[PDB]
Amino acid sequence: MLNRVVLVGRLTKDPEYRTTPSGVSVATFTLAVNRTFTNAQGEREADFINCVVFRRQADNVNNYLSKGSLAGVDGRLQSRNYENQEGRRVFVTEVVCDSVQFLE
Amino acid sequence: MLNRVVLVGRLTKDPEYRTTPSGVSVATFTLAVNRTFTNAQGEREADFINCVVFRRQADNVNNYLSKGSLAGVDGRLQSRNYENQEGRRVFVTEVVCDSVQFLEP
Repeated sequence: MLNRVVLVGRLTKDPEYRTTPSGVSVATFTLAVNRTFTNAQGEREADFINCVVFRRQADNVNNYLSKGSLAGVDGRLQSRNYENQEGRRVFVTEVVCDSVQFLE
Repeated sequence: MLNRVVLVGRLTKDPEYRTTPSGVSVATFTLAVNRTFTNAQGEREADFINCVVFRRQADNVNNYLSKGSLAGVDGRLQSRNYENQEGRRVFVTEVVCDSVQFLEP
């Protein structure tokens, strides 16, 4: 079914490498996406969105992007959950990127 | 900055509609959005996305959608933090819907 997210934001930190539970390698980063609008009174505010990149694109991400870099992503929203090390069930929704555009 | 989400799925439950203490219609629901292709064994998978809608759109969602209804949403991906009753920080990601399209007649 139709599932599309497109964002432009700035990386909060340098990108990382991780593996998924089944051992598949990804790149990860979090985009700070400033709001186009403003909170009642003109105050600047962002959403912080976790992005995941599969296949060789992950290497492009980890080399071209760093903390503060502007990036665009086009992908699908995916949900999952897990139990953290304190035994707490954590729910996430992340953007699984079909492409990443390097804007600087 | 650019932040756009568009989904089509089916509600998992009836929507939760309420009017907040300061008079605002708000409705919540979770959209089950089937994935494109299937796992190793040909089994169907879905993503379960938490959606929120306000004001007139919320009123309409409450009037027309129920458990299992097919709907489309156009909105923005929003993050927030809260502290739960145990003092634990919970990170929340939800879609704030600008418009909801009712796909079943």
